[PDB]
Amino acid sequence: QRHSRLILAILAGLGSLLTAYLTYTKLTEQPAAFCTGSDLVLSSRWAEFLGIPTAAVGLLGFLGVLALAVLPLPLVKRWRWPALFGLVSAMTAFEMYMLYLMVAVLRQFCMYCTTAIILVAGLGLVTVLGHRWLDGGKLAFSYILVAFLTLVTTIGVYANQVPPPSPLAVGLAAHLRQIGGTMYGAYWCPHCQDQKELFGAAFDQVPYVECSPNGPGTPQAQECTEAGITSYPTWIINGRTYTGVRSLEALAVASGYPL
Ligand SMILES: [Hg+2]
Ligand SMILES: [Hg+2]
Repeated sequence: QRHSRLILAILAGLGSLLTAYLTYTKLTEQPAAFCTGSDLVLSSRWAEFLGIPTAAVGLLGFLGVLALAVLPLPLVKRWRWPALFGLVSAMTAFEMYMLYLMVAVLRQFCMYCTTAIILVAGLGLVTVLGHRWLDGGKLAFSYILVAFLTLVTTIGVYANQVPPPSPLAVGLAAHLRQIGGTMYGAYWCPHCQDQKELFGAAFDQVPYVECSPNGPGTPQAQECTEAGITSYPTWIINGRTYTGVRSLEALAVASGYPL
């Protein structure tokens, strides 16, 4: 109701728990190549960061705030209320990029993902509202520092996630072009993107049939059903149908390209 850091502690609970959940989800997942048709944006790319699940990155942060909201008072007097600023600010930086992706690049809504953000959104709004240097503008800057320092790392670490496209990719793309080799799949599907990852620069050459232009759970485009496509990144290469992400390695086998 008024001036209370316990309100942080609570929101850190919910943050922690939800975050712990999706961690246990991605960790227990039974992996797949096709994605015929819990959530898709949730097990997109990005959801895995630096080794650990992004949920886990979320975890470290969320219980990291919980502890500081609760651990005080000797051992760390001066340091806890700003350390509690630096972590929440850094979470806000990360929230914004996730939110960005969600809205802008993935274009799909994820209700676990929105929750997490709303939670952090709140984690700031409360953390903002302490006595806070008789309201200094040192925040304004301090925030802009930490926010921006994070968005160079986060955006950095995500762009360094995708590996430099294989040497094979260039030829295998322009070959599949020749021998009619076609990839049927949905733009939304994490794996139709997974396959598109492996080719990279080269993918612009690869014969691609988009199957579901208008989102998930809406009629699959006509070209696809006529070729009997039932899952999402299937390959029709010379009468033979490969149902699932294949390596550049294995597509070169299936397509006659000498590896
Ligand atoms: Hg060829
Ligand atoms: Hg695709």
